[PDB]
Amino acid sequence: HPVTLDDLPLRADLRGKAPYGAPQLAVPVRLNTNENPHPPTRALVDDVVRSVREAAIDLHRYPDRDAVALRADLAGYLTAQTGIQLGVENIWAANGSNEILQQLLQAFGGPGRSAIGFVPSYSMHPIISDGTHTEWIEASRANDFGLDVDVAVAAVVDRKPDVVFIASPNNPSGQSVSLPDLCKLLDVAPGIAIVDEAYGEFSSQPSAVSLVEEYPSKLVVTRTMSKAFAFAGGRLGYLIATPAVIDAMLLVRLPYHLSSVTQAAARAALRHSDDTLSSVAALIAERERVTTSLNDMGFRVIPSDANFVLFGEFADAPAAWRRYLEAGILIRDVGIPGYLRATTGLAEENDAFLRASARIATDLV
Amino acid sequence: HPVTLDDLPLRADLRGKAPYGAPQLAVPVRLNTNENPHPPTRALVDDVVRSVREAAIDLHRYPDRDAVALRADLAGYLTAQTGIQLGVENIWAANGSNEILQQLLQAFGGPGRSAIGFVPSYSMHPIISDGTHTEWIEASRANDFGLDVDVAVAAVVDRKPDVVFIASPNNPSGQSVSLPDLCKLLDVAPGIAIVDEAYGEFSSQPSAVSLVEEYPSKLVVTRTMSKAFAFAGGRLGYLIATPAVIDAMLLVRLPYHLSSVTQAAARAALRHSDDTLSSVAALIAERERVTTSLNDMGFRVIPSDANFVLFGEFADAPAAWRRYLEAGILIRDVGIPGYLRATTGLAEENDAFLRASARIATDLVPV
Repeated sequence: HPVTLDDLPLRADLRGKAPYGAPQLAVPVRLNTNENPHPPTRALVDDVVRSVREAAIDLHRYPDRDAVALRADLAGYLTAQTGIQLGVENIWAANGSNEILQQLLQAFGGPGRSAIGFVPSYSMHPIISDGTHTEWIEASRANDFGLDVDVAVAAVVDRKPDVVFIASPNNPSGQSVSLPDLCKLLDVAPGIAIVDEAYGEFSSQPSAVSLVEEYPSKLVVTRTMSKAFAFAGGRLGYLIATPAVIDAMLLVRLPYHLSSVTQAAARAALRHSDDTLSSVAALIAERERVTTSLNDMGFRVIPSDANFVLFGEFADAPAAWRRYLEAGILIRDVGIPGYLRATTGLAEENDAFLRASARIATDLV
Repeated sequence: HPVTLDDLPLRADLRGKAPYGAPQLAVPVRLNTNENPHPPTRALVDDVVRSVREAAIDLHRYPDRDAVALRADLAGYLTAQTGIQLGVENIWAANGSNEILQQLLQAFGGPGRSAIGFVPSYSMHPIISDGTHTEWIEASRANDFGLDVDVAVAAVVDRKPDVVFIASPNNPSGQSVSLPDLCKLLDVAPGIAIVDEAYGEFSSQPSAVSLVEEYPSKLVVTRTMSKAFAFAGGRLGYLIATPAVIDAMLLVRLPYHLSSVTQAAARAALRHSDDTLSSVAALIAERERVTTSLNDMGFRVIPSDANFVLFGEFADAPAAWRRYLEAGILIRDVGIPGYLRATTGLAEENDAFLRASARIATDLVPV
């Protein structure tokens, strides 16, 4: 009596689904991922293998427990990428985005404290299990899956919370939240407000760090290397804020810190940020291309500020997904009636995606 | 900068008695955090560098979809480790411990479902992006800070949760859950039990993967390379269950999630398992020495199964933590009233901890 899916307490949502198991995807094109195609320069790779090679043995027991150089390096890069003059005393680093979110919640959240988060429809919000009372309002516009800034503010003045969560740009549509609008919230926020600029590097739009100096006792901006720095970024997490906040972090320092090698890898990655910015510049342009291109083909495309685009108005989206698959393109069914999510990629890939889009569009009534 | 800590709405809770500038924790011996202190090998390093170098430039194209290479290796590594026969069809890997816990939750939890976990669990209440409502419960024997199985089964029947997390070896104490005890719990699970054996490579008590093929529709156990592998393992998590659940993972996974670079790096480190195992053996060796040595000095030590020892019993834990630091020894106050967690380190570091223990000993609760 060997055991199968029917015996497992699966989520109902997933019953009857044939698992597309085996490596059943010769698919030249994968645009369902969440990071970055652009391969790494032989130059950047040599830096990594040098750097890592050097630290691995000798500095194994001697990591910079305070991630100073890395933090300065990040600060460096940020000041370039955003234009806001940043320094080591504004940056704080951790293993992942979850860790830095964890640290913040120990400084400003926890038992007795309360937070509220805003999520457009179909988003996936973090689950916070330390004593902090969190509530998640879904407040999108029945329109574009963007954040209904109006209810958001009203929700803040009413719930008067210790911490506020926003994503910008956010899932699922890749909408940014306009600076004016941030301010509107920051104005009514009584405590901390954390803005997740996970995708910030792809946004054609002033970064939220530009408002730090204006709201330094309130705003903290999260961010991550996982998106822009495929190679060597170690899926790292950092924050930008007033030097004082950084200080707050140092006093709730986690039971783990950043590997000596881990740190070096990340630094090497930053050392070649010129490319992994000019190639991000490459992406945005392409993303915009796919965008206009798709509309011209008759698709409804949700105008995005991320490494991806939400599109369609397909009657049977999951079938469309199968169709893309059967045509060599791997995009993402993200469980939204009528829409699929296609990551932006290399021009040669995007073209293929667009082509497949036409085949498919044509083959429908 | 006109703005300082008094302006920020910190929780009053920690407002005072802080900070603790890291220059004050600049101490020569730091048995404070939970990673392997044994550096990697050049043999290992040069090989992982090469594996990576190669996978980075050309092979960036076609990363193994189902990481079948990697899963094969992992299973090979684990059967050998545990004696229970294991194949690629029982294994599923992913970028970290969050990602496995995430997929597991996408499959068996999510919106509308519940999960319940335990204290003692980790020092950290994990944050994950699932939509699966989790609740943690007091279930530690005051006896020795392990897990109060009877409190736990009592909760798992009352709360009837979809998923049950179980740390084993669990944290503060570092003690595993007796295979019989897991059973008592698995009998009472409605849905799934995940058993987290991150620290398992250090446990003398046998692995829970013994119960998979005897509780196939209930049990999933997870591990990691982050504790045992000095290096290339870094963050990377796998799990072990009846093939049926691996099939389920295939269903919920973001198709090409495990890069050929991260895959190549891990595969290498698995090729040097003998190196890293011999050094895990060293750690256990050392942990035992410390443990007996502490007992001899009259410390109550909680018999550990991980890579640290929780030990007491001080008249005042934070006060003695401070004593240790003064002697140049940094260990962790896990917040327990009489005890302290001291990570097991290199021999020299361990000696220094003991020498310090010797003086500070004049400091435990009498009789």
